[PDB]
Amino acid sequence: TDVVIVSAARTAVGKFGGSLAKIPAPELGAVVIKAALERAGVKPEQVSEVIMGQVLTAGSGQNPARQAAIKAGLPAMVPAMTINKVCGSGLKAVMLAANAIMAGDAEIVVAGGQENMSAAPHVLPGSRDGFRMGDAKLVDTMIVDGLWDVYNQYHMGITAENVAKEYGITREAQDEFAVGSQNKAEAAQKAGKFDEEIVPVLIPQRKGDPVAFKTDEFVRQGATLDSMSGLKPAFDKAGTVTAANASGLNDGAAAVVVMSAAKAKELGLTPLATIKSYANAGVDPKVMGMGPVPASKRALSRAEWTPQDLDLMEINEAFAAQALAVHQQMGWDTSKVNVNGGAIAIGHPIGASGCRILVTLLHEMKRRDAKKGLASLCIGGGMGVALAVERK
Amino acid sequence: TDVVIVSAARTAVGKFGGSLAKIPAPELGAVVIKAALERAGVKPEQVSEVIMGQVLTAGSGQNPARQAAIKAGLPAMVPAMTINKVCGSGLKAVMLAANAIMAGDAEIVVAGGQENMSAAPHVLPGSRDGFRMGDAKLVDTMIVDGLWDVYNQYHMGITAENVAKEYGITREAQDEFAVGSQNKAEAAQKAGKFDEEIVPVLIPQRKGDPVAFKTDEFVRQGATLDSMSGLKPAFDKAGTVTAANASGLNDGAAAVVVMSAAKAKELGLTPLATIKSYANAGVDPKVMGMGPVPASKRALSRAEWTPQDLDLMEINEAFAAQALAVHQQMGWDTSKVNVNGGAIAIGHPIGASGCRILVTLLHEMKRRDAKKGLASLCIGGGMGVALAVERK
Amino acid sequence: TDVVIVSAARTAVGKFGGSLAKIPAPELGAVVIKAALERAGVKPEQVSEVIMGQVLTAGSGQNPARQAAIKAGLPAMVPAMTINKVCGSGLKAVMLAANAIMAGDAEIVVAGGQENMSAAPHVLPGSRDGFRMGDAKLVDTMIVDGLWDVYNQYHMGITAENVAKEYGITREAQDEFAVGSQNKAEAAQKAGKFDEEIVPVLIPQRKGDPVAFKTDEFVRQGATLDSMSGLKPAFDKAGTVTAANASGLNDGAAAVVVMSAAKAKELGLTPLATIKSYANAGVDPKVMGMGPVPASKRALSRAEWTPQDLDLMEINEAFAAQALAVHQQMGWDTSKVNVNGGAIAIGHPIGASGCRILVTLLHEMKRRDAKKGLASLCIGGGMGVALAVERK
Amino acid sequence: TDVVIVSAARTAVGKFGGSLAKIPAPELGAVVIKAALERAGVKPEQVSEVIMGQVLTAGSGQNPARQAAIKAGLPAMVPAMTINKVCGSGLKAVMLAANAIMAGDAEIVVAGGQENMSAAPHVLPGSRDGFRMGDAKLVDTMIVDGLWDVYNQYHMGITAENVAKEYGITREAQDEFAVGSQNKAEAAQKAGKFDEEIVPVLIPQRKGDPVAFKTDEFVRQGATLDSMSGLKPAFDKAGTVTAANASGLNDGAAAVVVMSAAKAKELGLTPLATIKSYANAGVDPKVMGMGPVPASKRALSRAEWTPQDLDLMEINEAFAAQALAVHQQMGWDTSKVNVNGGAIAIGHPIGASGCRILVTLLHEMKRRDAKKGLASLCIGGGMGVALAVERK
Repeated sequence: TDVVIVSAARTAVGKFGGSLAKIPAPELGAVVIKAALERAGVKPEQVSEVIMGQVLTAGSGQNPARQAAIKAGLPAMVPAMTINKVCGSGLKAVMLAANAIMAGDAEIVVAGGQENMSAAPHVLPGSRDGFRMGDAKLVDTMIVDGLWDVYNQYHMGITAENVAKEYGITREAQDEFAVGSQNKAEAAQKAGKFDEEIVPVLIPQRKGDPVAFKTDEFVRQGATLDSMSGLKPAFDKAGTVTAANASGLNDGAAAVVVMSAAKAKELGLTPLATIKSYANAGVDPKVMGMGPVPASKRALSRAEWTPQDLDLMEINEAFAAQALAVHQQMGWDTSKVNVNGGAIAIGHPIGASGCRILVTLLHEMKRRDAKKGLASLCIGGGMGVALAVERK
Repeated sequence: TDVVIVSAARTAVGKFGGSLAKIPAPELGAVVIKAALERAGVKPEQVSEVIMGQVLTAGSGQNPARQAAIKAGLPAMVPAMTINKVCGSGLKAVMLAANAIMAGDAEIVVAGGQENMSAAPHVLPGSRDGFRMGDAKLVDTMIVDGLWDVYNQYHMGITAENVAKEYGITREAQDEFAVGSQNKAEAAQKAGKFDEEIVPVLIPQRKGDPVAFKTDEFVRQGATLDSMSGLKPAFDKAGTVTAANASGLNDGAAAVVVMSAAKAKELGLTPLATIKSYANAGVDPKVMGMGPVPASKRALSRAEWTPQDLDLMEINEAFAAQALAVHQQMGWDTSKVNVNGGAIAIGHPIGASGCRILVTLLHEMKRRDAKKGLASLCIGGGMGVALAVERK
Repeated sequence: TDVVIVSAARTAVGKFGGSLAKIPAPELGAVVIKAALERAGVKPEQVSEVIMGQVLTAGSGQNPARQAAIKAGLPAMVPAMTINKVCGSGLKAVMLAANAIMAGDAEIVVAGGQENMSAAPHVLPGSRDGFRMGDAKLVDTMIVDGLWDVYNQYHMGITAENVAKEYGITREAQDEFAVGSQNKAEAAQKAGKFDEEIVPVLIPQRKGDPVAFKTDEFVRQGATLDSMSGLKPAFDKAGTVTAANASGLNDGAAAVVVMSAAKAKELGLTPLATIKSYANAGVDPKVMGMGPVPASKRALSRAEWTPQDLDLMEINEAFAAQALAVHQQMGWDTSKVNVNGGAIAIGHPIGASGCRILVTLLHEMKRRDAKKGLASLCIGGGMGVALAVERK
Repeated sequence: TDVVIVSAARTAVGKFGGSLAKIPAPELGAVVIKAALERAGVKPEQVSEVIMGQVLTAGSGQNPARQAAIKAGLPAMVPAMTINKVCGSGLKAVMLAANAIMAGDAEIVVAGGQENMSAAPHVLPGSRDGFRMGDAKLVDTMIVDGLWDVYNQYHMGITAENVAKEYGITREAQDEFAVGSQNKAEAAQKAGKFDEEIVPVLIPQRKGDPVAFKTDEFVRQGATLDSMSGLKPAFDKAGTVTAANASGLNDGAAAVVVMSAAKAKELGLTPLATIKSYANAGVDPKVMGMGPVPASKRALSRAEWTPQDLDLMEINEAFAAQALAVHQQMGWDTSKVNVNGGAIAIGHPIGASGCRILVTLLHEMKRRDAKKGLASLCIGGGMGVALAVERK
């Protein structure tokens, strides 16, 4: 069974504390689910299943993905499920949709991710037992559930330093990479390249009608090497990783509609692309930033493609240090990677990024008529995911 | 190709604040992952993927499934994913495993769930922005994320009252049903029926050795109707649901090892059962308790079986009110259902239950040489999942 | 013994979350203690005791008055004590200083108060027992310790509505009074009338050297009746008290140096004034705002003065509703009251306000050579304090 | 004019988390304020003022002394003020009362202290501004506000180790002192020596009438040297201070009624004693335990008494280490000091201890017909207070 992607939509990515800060992750998920379905020409009642990635769910309520589906106007008859494979979540959702379609378990699946990093709360562990004596800890759920390695008990930013050391990725190289990402996202924005893929979110106002938010507000305009080389290291005073060469903390959602090629044909729909292959992989948690290498190799092996066969790629930029090490290990043409900027510039709403880069990939493939594409992400805890698509 | 279950294991279920209260959920998952693989005779490095359900993840750290996999002895190369379909999680994990094998995405998958309801913490919504003037609320994550309907803003116990009203399930029938569950679990404990299934959890002590926890401590021996019929309703003063005719808040884990029948043959393993079919379904959130009906009907339809074909069933008993309405609607022989007792007696660790009842089902099927089996549960937010198994 | 006041100093009053918000209260106290002594020409070593009012002390550390004394450069041999009589605290400090000198217990006392309302934290009641299930409350210490009536369980602003209703103080009359207060404080600032009394506080900046904070930043310039009539009622939706006709929440400190007439004469110091009399009183908590009526009458009876003998008064403006009711009951000449503006315009750092208005009264008495003055304040929980001063 | 003490009452001292744990400090204060008035034969209406010490007031509500007075049945016309001189507070309250009376500001004053250490909550500093990113600390108010030196940032415990070093107070001398305090308290308990002074507190019961709490429950009966001499140092691993040779964390309240001798004669009342003198003193915070030395010397000089004139003394036992250093420097007869034991055994409710030891002193003086007595305590932050009393 061939699986196709018939539509793709994303929100603009919000700055930390920015335009999307007050909009719960399921509400952002609902925007994209509703829009993806309208773009596909698929009625909500024809949907078999919704699968949404969301990593930060403390106090979010029962099954965020169901909440998104119901807010999108899908009937109660359509079941949904929430998944968490850290940054891989939103791409893993598409893989699960594909597995389900191939197995005959589902016909039409909406798959993506949703995240509001702004709104994540603090948690009080042991609050049931009480605190008999001395000071106690209110823990940042964004950090502990999203950005902290369990096995080594340090920040993701330290894994990035481990990678920069292991693979010889200098500060200067990372900064040059980050300026490239800002510069590409700025040119893409100015050329109108995100216009089609972005679906507006209506932001309620104190007085008057709500206002659409529809622009990637985290992108820096006129970014230069100098504005970066002055910064100090964020995670280790002898380190290379700064706020400027790492992605941000952000808010957003993305979704695609997936179905069998036969279902699309039955419905008269023209696919955007066919799912060619996908894979996951695991690596040591200390170097999680390298997960895309074994995952992309496996996805490419399953597709029967070489890295040279690829026309375009979206490799998520959690840290310039790992993105460079990935490109070094893969050996592919870096001029075809993240051609409209990456997460350093656009932002990184963790559970949504996997699907956000796929949505960006698909829209650029059509614009330049590229045929073979790949999306891949690293994953905290030492994993990678990758997914290959082909256009006729 | 078809998908087989080669082994199955569960912890005993703990009471709220009871023997497992200090063992974090991924540690409980590690116990059953490790035991399932040992029982199957499968080496850690041969596993393709781990899928664990866990609903309450506030401050649990990055990707609880991965945490469980690593704690179990699985090498870094084995990727893992956490899912949340509320009570359906544990069984949906097995279904996702099956889709993956049938799609050729994975060969050997460990699937199940884990939950520690005792250790679920409070969180502080809005802590990020601050509380400029006025009091602030700590919210209980166990209630909000585990037991509270989003759409209707009430407890799961009110959905159970809605179902009792709609289907005419009386207080006396609920109590009689609850007593039956207790008395069956009692008989099973006395007869050693859980001895094979259960994997001990070693509980550290102030001093001395660790103590092995290996009995379902929630079970009430000597239960009688007179012990139940005087209780006051728990959720609505004019209602029918009590703490004696509903399950509890509980801790535990369960897992199975799933692979293709071809892979099992290559490895010389004899499966416990073949996965015959499975299905999800959505219903109104108000009557979420009824999810097993259209899920089990769809699973049966896919198996080409009638309800009368079944030899044994496990249907989760979140509330006697819903379990009884399910049996009323399915028409099946209730002397074949939950023969060793159900959740009312054993307990209900929410993310684990789905796989726990599967473990119990498989082990009893072997003892009775039952050929056709079905497990199903209801899901907060208005869903069901059902999975059918067949033994030669 | 005659007790004389030899010097007097205060900070500018900061806005809520404003220029002082990050300067803890004992550091604000240390500024005014140090400066009062310098203005008096009294060395730190000669001080017998420091008495500082501070109301909100949650997590402030041991004995905030001692912390002020030490940060001001006083030697460890100078003992100190903190007190709390809500808004009366900073004036009550002076009264206790006077009692001590009269009794022979002390020779030189620095008295006043200090308060940082911006920095008051939230508290977690019952944090040692834990919260077995459901929501728990983080309580605002500023509201509960500073602004909430214990006996009636409602805000101080409700006591102000009670007073407005009992004495027939209209919204329009409160708004006219508020305009008066803003306009007098504005005139006084433009005329340099606070120049002598205010001591600078140095505020650290992200760039460059500290900048002196030295102006009453809460004062609304150009206020008219129209700027008041647009606010809505702040505490009772059907009431008359708004943010604009009530004092604000503020930060600041004030202190005076007190000693016997003989001691001043021996030291060659010319006093600012002699303490004539003082008094406290108690009223029903429901109408605490009327506290200054029985306190002022008692202080006047002990002075052998009538209200018409006064040349100048400072009657703290907690709420226009109560300040008007007090003027109505005393029948004194309102043109002689708060001639440089009141707390509605300048702000109300609760534990410092009593000494703040005293410092303001003294400097204005000196400027126009008024001979008889009175300071009085109402106190949460149903009290008043008053203190009379006489200049040669 | 001279000032007399006409009555004295205390609660029994509660152990941490024991009998008084649920009774808020002002309810404890109310018990002793009411009883001290009934003992004195003074009508509540005739009281000029209430002064209560209370150190831990986070979330206690507006002006805990006023709350005590109101719960004691005193009318709204009687004003009240709360003070904080750490452990000095309850005796300093009596000193302020004496100052008031001598200055003619008051006629009749109820003075003492109240503390519930058990119920002291955790605070969340910075809660108003929020926690943009990162973990936040819940601070224990009992430690920070009660037990931690501000200047040196360490426990009162370390100040005791400083004292032991400076004055050569060994671990063996500390433990002997502690066993002596325990044994004397036990003897006094058995002999009925606290029966008159103690007022019962009614503890509400889950069913039935309340149960009186009337005994000093922290006192260890059958205490022996072997029970202390194997304990590990509590604060410094090369130190001498243990949990057995320091006081505990305790709950209770104490109050006396103070008036002029003239007022007492007019009312026909026989005083317990005359206040002979009092004094405060400041020392370096590092050795705050030595406070009673300069304070008791100054009080004795003001009385024109020598240490050898004293018939009985109560010197608060915060730590054996400082109590022994005080005895060494004063030169007095230790057989006349804490004759019924001290705080090591009875306990140390910080804000109430100062008046607690005074109440104890006065009752024992009457039984022995002692003529000259002194009460003194050390104060965190480097202070001492002392008060001398004489009987005809």
